Amino acid sequence: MNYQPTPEDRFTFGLWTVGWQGRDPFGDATRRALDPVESVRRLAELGAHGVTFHDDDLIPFGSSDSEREEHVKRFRQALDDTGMKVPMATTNLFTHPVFKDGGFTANDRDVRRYALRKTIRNIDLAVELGAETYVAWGGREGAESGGAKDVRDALDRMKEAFDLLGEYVTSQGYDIRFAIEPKPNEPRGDILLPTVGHALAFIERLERPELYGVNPEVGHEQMAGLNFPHGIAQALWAGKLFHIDLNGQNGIKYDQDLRFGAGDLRAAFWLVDLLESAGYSGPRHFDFKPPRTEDFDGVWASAAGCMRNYLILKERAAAFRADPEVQEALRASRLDELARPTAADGLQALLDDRSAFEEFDVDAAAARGMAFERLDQLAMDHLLGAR
Amino acid sequence: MNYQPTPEDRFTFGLWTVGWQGRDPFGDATRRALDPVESVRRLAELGAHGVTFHDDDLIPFGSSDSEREEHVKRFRQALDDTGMKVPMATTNLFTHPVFKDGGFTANDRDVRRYALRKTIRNIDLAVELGAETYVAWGGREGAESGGAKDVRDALDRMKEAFDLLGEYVTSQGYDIRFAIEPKPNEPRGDILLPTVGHALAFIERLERPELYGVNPEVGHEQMAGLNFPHGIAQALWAGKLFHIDLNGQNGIKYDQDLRFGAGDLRAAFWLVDLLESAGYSGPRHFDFKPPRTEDFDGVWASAAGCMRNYLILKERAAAFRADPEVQEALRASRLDELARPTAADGLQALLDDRSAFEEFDVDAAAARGMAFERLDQLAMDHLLGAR
Amino acid sequence: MNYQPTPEDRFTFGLWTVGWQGRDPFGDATRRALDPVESVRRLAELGAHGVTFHDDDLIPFGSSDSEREEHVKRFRQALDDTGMKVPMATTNLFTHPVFKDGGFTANDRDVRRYALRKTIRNIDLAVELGAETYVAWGGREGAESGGAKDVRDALDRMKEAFDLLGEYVTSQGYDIRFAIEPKPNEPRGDILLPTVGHALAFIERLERPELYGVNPEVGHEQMAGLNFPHGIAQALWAGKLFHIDLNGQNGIKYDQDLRFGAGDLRAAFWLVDLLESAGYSGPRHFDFKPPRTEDFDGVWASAAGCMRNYLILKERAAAFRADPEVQEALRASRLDELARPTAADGLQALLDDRSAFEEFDVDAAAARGMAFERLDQLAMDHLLGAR
Amino acid sequence: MNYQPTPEDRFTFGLWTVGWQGRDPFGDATRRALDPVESVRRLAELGAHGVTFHDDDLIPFGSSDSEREEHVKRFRQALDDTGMKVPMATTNLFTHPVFKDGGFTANDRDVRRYALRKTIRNIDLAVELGAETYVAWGGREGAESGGAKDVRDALDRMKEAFDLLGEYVTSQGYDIRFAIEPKPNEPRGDILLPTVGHALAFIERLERPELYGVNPEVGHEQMAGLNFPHGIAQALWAGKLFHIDLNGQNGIKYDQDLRFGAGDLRAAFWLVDLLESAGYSGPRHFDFKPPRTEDFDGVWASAAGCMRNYLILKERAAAFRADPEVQEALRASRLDELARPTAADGLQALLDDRSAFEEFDVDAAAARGMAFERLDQLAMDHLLGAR
Ligand SMILES: OC[C@H]1O[C@H](O)[C@H](O)[C@@H](O)[C@@H]1O
Ligand SMILES: OC[C@H]1O[C@H](O)[C@H](O)[C@@H](O)[C@@H]1O
Ligand SMILES: OC[C@H]1O[C@H](O)[C@H](O)[C@@H](O)[C@@H]1O
Ligand SMILES: OC[C@H]1O[C@H](O)[C@H](O)[C@@H](O)[C@@H]1O
Ligand SMILES: [Mg+2]
Ligand SMILES: [Mg+2]
Ligand SMILES: [Mg+2]
Ligand SMILES: [Mg+2]
Ligand SMILES: [Mn+2]
Ligand SMILES: [Mn+2]
Ligand SMILES: [Mn+2]
Ligand SMILES: [Mn+2]
Repeated sequence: MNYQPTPEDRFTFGLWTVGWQGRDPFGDATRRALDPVESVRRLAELGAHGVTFHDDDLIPFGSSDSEREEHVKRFRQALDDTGMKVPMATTNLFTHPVFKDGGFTANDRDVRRYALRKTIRNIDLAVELGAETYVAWGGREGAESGGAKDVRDALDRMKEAFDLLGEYVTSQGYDIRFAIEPKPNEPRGDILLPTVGHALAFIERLERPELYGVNPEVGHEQMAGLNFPHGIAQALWAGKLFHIDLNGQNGIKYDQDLRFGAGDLRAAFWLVDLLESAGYSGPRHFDFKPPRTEDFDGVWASAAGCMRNYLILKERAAAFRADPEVQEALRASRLDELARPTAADGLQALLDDRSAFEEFDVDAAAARGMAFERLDQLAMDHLLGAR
Repeated sequence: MNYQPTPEDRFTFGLWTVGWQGRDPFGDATRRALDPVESVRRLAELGAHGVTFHDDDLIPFGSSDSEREEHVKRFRQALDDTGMKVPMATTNLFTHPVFKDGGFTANDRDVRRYALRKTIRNIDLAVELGAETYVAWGGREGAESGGAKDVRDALDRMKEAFDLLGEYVTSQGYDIRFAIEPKPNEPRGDILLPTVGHALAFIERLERPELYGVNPEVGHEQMAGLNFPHGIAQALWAGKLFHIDLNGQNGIKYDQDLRFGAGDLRAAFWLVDLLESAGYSGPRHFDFKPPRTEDFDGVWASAAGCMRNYLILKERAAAFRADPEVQEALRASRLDELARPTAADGLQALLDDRSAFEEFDVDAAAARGMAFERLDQLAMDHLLGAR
Repeated sequence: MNYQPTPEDRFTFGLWTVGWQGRDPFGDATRRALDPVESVRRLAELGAHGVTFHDDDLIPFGSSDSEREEHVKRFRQALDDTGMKVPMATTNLFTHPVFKDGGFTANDRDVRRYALRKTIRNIDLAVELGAETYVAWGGREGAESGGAKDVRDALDRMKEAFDLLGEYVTSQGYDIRFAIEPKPNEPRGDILLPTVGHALAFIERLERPELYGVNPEVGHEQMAGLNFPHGIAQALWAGKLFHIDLNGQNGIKYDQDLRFGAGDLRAAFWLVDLLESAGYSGPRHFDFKPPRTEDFDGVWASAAGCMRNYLILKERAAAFRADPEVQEALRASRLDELARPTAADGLQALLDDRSAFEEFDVDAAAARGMAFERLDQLAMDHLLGAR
Repeated sequence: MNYQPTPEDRFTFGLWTVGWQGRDPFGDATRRALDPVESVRRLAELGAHGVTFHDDDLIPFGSSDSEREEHVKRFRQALDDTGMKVPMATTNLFTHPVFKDGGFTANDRDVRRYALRKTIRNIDLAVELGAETYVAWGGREGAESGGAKDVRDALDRMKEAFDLLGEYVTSQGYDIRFAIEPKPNEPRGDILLPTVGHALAFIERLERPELYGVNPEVGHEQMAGLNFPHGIAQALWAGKLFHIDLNGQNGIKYDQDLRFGAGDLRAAFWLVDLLESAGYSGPRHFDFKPPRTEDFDGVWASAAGCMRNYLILKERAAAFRADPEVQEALRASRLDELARPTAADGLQALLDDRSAFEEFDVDAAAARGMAFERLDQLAMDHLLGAR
């Protein structure tokens, strides 16, 4: 009890998350498939704001136009019945065997064209359902061997695909934006644009860079041992955090997709502190898998746990930042000096400033403790409710 | 014998590499310090093209102007005696205790100003010695705890420092360029700009982005489990491979700095294949540590091994690419199709192309094997000399 | 050409390896299922010595006695037709949803009993087919959360299961032995007995420890960042290398199961050097997955590559050890002294030996270089055929 | 405030922890050396129970007998002044250059003998100071290359060294026991006995195995991506947890030695839950490094944080286990069934039990959810104080 989510909290879930049947590389499904209608209803009951989908989550692959219409009709009626939104959608360019060597960067040109047409079709549908963000996860773009993919060529093809997608949404007058979801590996041995940084750098070479941002996932950066709050900070600094995927992950191993808050709890705390202090206004989207040990009821407890954990961490981070003792510790550690310009007086003033070099007392500066440990223990006490 | 390096091969070494005394976090030095003069002479004898330096490698910290002049004079005479060049230099912003919380992103503003003045001083010296590249390795820019560094503020300070450095070299009319050397961690718990991608993305927000590239290191990207040849390919694609650091590393652990070729041998092969096929013309710089088990003679055998291993891999990669059977396998795997534009016919033609979607035979495409394993075994046979 | 395997080389393959249809967590199958008969025939044609199986690879789960008999009959006729052997078999205690919380350590007692009965049934079949080793891979024994499994209780249950299995084979007079296959994670978040060491230690608490050894897999120890040749050496030292699984893996990430020789090539070289120099006489078993990009022909090229790579590395390691220059380098590095007893003169002689402490010249010893780098470059030259 | 440690809590610290001057591989010291006397006094003031030492922490290397006596005399007076104990001691076989290739497993035989004599000398001193445990950390036992160390030979030498040490303490009638501290890597590329499992397995081949246990360190098992509470559980199961090193670590990277509670907070919670529920009665020893950003006051805040975090986690784990709602959830997840014997009725009864196989309803069992997520969210709510 307490920490009750409401749609105002902007919590969203992929249809593929609570709908995961439990198939893993070594195991058959442990749960029956879910009707997306029932997922929308169960999530709304938990306080979710909305759901997201792959084209093939909502409309089974190979569906006829008649079936397509009826699937969308039922989905639309579930959103109307609940008030749930659809802020984001994405294309499945990874499940069908045809994408075994990739979608946009498949060596076979005809597969690349098919991947683009499959995406364009779903962009139209996502706009009709109100999505503001279209996510691209190039899970099959990569290689297990060095000769199989010329990466420069593949980046050329990747740029062509995203440029074409940008040309398309511009030509329809759509307001939707694109977000690249990086992942370093799995299912490919190495995946192109493996981290937030690589995706941010890639975007700066696109024809219309303002149309594209990142959709970073907690577990994906942690799969490379990276600091996810640091990556988010650089995404925010670049103005490119269009969307975020929240979940949990225990270090460098297979993609776990634990519920948010599990995995690296302290990193979750610093992430929530950053998102709230930066004023991130996008969806708080959970891309997690209820473990296959769970039954139907365990699925919903897992989804509820994601939201609850976000709300607990939100309260603790806010109490941390509002605490006068923390505010004094932050001054003691010179976080206020970190926010001041190094040299607003300009280069020439810096060059003539004898206190910056010729008369800098390097030993007195070096002897100044940063007091980071007392600050960090204050953060821990706040996280744990032990103040 | 065979595989004999010559200065034409552009092999360079940091003074700090063969000069490493063997101090590690758990151990005292195992070798005496080297005079940079003797290192220049011993490396030239091995076939090196040149050496690189930290300011504090060449001139001991705190040196007087008179001592500074004599240190440079002796170094200059060693280069003249040997023909060795100095293509690159860098600032030590990590050893002195004053940098314990960083150089350019230290929370203390006066340390940030000192770090800039220390760098500017060394840029002048590096230009005098002929360096074309100035490397920045922010090894102390980062944190061990989440409250200690606001990363957005720190990126603001990092951008200010690099912009100021760019303003300086512009104001002197220097031709030297900057290269960011990323590293994900160590000595800080997490280091800012942790990978090639993060550095590439950062550079695109600098005031004069054309002045800045990356100096990626084999072991640093492998410390995050990333594919180093992939990262190099994205750097080349962006036109930003200004410099490279070659060494070896066994996966995700402390920074090993093994001689090049040790560590991930196959990744070294694919790296050399990429550098040569892309026509990389910069220095082949080794940033390695002769293990502290080695004596003075073991240092030079280790340095010789770096160059020899590059030359062996260069021969094998070239034989791989020139092999008609490999060239046929590459066509079989459709690497030629990967290099063709996905949709040179334009968006509207793609949208009307029924063979791209409505009449695409997705099952026939999916059943087409990529033949990647036969290609990879050809690469292995070439690497091993087992054709 | 060259490096042609023959059954004398003892190369074996799981039915599940070349038979893998390509289903991964993000993808549908890319190849049709194989009849085990055709796999036996295709592998024999490649020079394999034999095949191994899970109960459910050879007899589909839930088969009737009549179907069971006919499946075995056809399999037996394929072995007779080819000369192939079945040196090892194992139980599938991981695919069926009933094992979602484990087999022998499932929290539900009735599942643990079922797992034992399922294994006992297959031990009888494996003995009939001539298997000398029965492998246990507890892929589902573990947890994603800390409260879900009391590990001490689970080790009690694991010991009970293995003791019962040992009591069973003793009671039938079977000569078959058990081998634990460790894996640190995946499909569980953490797996019990995660490494060779943990399995070796566990075995020493079993009732009849001599009946049990390890079946270490290259990729599984590398998934924990461990040195696989080191782990094999400790298994050999303990006398417990009953079986081995050969494949490739690129560091710490999901279980890749690349063909042997791919992944960490140098670790493969040192492994083959150790297995041959120790005189390992068991099967050279490949537990690999032909990547799902491959078609049927790519499967067999991948299997052929496993064997070829073993044979190349075998030749190079042997040339390394037989080289008089290497033999001299090994003396220079004091590998001969490593093999001599530290104190065959006994404790009291060591205590009175003033040359061991009071008069030990610690600086002269410390100044002695180990010459490890020249030795390692000799190993690299031999591996690469660059002598 | 609250969570105040007392010596009854058995909190101990190495002299090398709070005494760490801040030298890392890239940096000079940031703090002056501490007199062990002042460390004993400052730790006692914080509520510590005792301190531990390397021979060379307490007596500078190469000290004369007169200096040795005076160093011990002053240390003894600090313990008498404070009431602090010395429960454990260890030998520095890693700092001096003579150990660059190892101590007990150095290739040079004379170094191995010296290492044994250096240890034996310190065992006498540790017994005089009251130590119950003597720790061996073979940080230099290992290799950076495959030819440099024959691991079977090295394990022979390691067994000889530990057997000799066991013969020595037996011959003096000492009650002290040995504890192996595993570490997977750093400072060597790979370290022998890399994990708790490998050390446990090694001990079972020693002549007097009952004399030897493990001293596992949180960060060392996490450096291999392993679950530390799982490793502790297997150590407890084997009856070998003689000592423990508590600290924090962020995943797979260099050895961080963060204060306990930092790093993987949830793993710390499950560790404390296990230690308390198993009734571990040994020292709660912190092997951590106050980050080199800290001054003298930051050192003591860091040490205080270790103890405080243990006490908070102890309270929360106890509240978790005592909660009737948690106790009901544990029954719902069948943790009570995990603790029951699988087959106390014996093998033959299991073989005839048709409910264990022929009539086992495998689908009804598989459909039973484990309810692990609701249990884990209860654990999270308890950890966070959000019940
Ligand atoms: O395409 C978007 C989604 O695709 C798959 O579900 C991936 O597992 C997930 O990481 C991503 O958010
Ligand atoms: O500053 C440049 C150099 O600094 C240090 O030597 C780092 O260890 C190295 O990675 C880098 O190349
Ligand atoms: O049960 C034995 C086998 O089971 C599965 O195939 C595992 O993937 C493999 O690692 C193991 O060898
Ligand atoms: O020798 C025992 C101690 O040695 C060193 O201090 C190691 O860093 C530490 O892990 C260990 O506890
Ligand atoms: Mg995602
Ligand atoms: Mg470098
Ligand atoms: Mg296996
Ligand atoms: Mg320790
Ligand atoms: Mn994921
Ligand atoms: Mn490095
Ligand atoms: Mn595997
Ligand atoms: Mn440590």
